[PDB]
Amino acid sequence: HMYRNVPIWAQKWKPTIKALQSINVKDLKIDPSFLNIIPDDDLTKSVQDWVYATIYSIAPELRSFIELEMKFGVIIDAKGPDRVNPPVSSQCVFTELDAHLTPNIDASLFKELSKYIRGISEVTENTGKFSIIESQTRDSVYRVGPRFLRMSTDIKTGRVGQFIEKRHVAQLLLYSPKDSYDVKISLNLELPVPDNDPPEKYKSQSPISERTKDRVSYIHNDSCTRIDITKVENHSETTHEVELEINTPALLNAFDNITNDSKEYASLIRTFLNNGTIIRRKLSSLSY
Amino acid sequence: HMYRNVPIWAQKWKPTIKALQSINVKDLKIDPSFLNIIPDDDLTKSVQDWVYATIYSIAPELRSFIELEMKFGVIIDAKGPDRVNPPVSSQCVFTELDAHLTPNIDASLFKELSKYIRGISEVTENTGKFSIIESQTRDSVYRVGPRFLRMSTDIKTGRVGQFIEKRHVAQLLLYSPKDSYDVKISLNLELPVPDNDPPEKYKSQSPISERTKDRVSYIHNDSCTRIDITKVENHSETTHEVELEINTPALLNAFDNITNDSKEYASLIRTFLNNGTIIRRKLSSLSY
Ligand SMILES: [Mn+2]
Ligand SMILES: [Mn+2]
Repeated sequence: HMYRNVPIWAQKWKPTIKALQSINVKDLKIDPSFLNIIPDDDLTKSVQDWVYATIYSIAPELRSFIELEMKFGVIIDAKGPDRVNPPVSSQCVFTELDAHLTPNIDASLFKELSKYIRGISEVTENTGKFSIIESQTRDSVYRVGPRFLRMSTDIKTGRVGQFIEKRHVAQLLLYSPKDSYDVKISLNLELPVPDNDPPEKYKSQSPISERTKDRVSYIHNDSCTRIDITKVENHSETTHEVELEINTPALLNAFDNITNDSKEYASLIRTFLNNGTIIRRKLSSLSY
Repeated sequence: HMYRNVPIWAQKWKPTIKALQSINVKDLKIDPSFLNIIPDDDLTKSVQDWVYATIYSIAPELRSFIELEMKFGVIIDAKGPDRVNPPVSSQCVFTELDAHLTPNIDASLFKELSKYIRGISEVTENTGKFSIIESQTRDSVYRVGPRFLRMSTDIKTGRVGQFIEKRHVAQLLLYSPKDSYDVKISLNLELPVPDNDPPEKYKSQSPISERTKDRVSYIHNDSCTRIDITKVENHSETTHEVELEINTPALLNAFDNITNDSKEYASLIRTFLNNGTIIRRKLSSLSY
């Protein structure tokens, strides 16, 4: 899995992702199971299998450009304008052809969640636990033939900080009927544009889409997660975006150690879902 | 909640069920989340909320007769003969008007899981942990006016060991689309018949349904669970019935301590769910 890439429909080893063992946590008053293991719940094994399939798909030489992110919105299907409404009542992977999710929560919950995360970062108990970056960028997209190169300019210093071809490799919709928002898990590739310099061919022609991004990012290094809260202006339609990002280097690293020590990858994935749940449930609790 | 009962649509205090805390388990290489807790998944929460609401709806003096169990089958809906197939791919609470499950699995899978569990009970590591109970009983159902009384005779000594009215209070269906069988959770009451003795009124008249039950019981006391493996002759259609049950006493006891210490209840339901998932995943790995 570390030196080769194999399309999902052709993959055959699924090295086993171990369940947590009844560890050293207060000799429990009750055994967790008759095997004394905690089985992963389905949805977590689903994520653990999808991420693994999808990284394995991609060429090794491309995996450092990976971005695994979770974003909130509402799932909408091909026929109706409203939130889907399958006959289920706890969060699941959602798989209907042409179901889609546009990253976008209500402004007031958006302001309310940002206050809450600030608040948590500002607790004296967590003064060394988050790192906050504020950042305001204009993202201009140039079509070439055709492929789209995303140029990111920041506003506070006209510097041209990021020039990529962003590719969406895969996505999983998690229909979350107990919550006011569903989530989209996206596996993207941020491909670095080569020598074709940002300034010399593009800072003279007309982008086909420009997006201003006002963001605060909370990075929680001990859970390898970064929360991004962003107002984006679609040059002008506005969206409120809430995204959790898992750290690519530690994800890469744990994915290369799957066969020898499955626990690292299985805990990273659990941790990412754990965070996205806090989020999701806090959004719903402000909705009431 | 311990001295009163309120109908599910009228309830208002849902006492918080605490999320596991990152306890003394191997100073983890990764934080569980940015709050240092593990949020319960949505399925486990759901079952948490439904078992609580449903207990609470029952009168205190009836609570000790509660039977809370899981069973294995396929969920069929009102329109068609096959397994439902809503657009979802991980296990979730399913809620469709008139979808039902009949407890029944394939008999070789049955024979293969019951060799699986007896093998685990016979492992040297678990020599003190299971208790096995074989029983053969014939269950006869007398209608009175109208109510259904269930009289159980065992076959190896014609004694009339159990006379009761079984009432189904509630149920929840867990649509399991990664597994070969889905699962029903049933919260029933086993009301013992008053002085109207079994012998003197009914051991003379015509039962409306009679069921022979060949059963093995594996009782795993430290995870407070009992597995029942039962062949049943429907006097004669045969069905193979795999049911797991949480211990009533321990359940009532954690229920009564929910406001003071949530952990006891949270732990028991998780344990229940973990043993379930163990059997359901064992079944599925035998169908392949
Ligand atoms: Mn991102
Ligand atoms: Mn039972």
